[PDB]
Amino acid sequence: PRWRGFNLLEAFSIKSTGNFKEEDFLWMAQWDFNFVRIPMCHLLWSDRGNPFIIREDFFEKIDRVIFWGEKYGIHICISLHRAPGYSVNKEVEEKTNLWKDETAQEAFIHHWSFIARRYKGISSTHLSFNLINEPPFPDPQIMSVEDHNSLIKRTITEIRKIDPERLIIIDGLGYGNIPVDDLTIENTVQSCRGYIPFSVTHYKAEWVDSKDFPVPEWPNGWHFGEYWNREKLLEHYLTWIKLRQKGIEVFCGEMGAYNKTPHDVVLKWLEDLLEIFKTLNIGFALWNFRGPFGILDSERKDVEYEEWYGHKLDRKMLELLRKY
Repeated sequence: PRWRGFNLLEAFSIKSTGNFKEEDFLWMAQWDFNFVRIPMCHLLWSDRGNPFIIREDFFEKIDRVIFWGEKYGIHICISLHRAPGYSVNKEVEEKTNLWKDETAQEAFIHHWSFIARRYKGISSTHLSFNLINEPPFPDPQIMSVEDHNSLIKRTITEIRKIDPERLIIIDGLGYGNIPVDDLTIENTVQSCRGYIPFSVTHYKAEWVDSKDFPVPEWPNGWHFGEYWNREKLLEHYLTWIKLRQKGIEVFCGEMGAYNKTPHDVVLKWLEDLLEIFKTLNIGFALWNFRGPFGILDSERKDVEYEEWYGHKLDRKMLELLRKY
């Protein structure tokens, strides 16, 4: 069934606790969602200076997430948001380049082999692996298309020597926006993104160079020099679902808008995005459940929040997600 849900960030940062909240799973299940992605920072169990370190005790926390996934009917997709030699997160600068460095790739495979072995008994109904979050545009001085595909193929091969049936999720290139043409591997799904356009979704975002973005507006939002509307969004995701002609399913592993964009603009944009995803049968995950991109505790100035067990619920946003 089409995946619909959220990312949970309790293992996202080097400062994260690793302690996920069971009530998140309870609530999203009661709202009829069925998917969570877990973007993980490998430094929570490893070392900046030695990428082969694994502190296995950390994964007792992920074991709990898998239990709650099974208890509440929520598929768990575990992802490396930071891995040896790569992350889009600037909180730590990687000293090596995963896409070129043999040692970082060995460590990458070492981590994924450890994780594959730990969860070999867990069905892909309940658990998938997203090997690496948001590879860059394939500039071959950093990462060629062939660099990426050969590494992903090698890593999948090693994972499936351990667990032959494990479902793998593969992010598009260009930070999850470009389909990967020559990765037609059995039992995989490719993952796109729903942040187009940045003037709406990343207005005043501190971790992006956003100082010159125009006032958010939708339609006619702005994204790296180009103006977007729902027909342009439709065209974009039509190129994605072309992967289905090669036997490859697609879904949108992250989407949403930050909390400095006027709510009326966010809801107009999100309505169009979700209508396109329903049209094309594309699953989705909002970047936050609780948090600035989320339906809860998003700290928007212009929302009449609903009380939700000590939290603040954006009911309009939730009901949009629930209807698509």
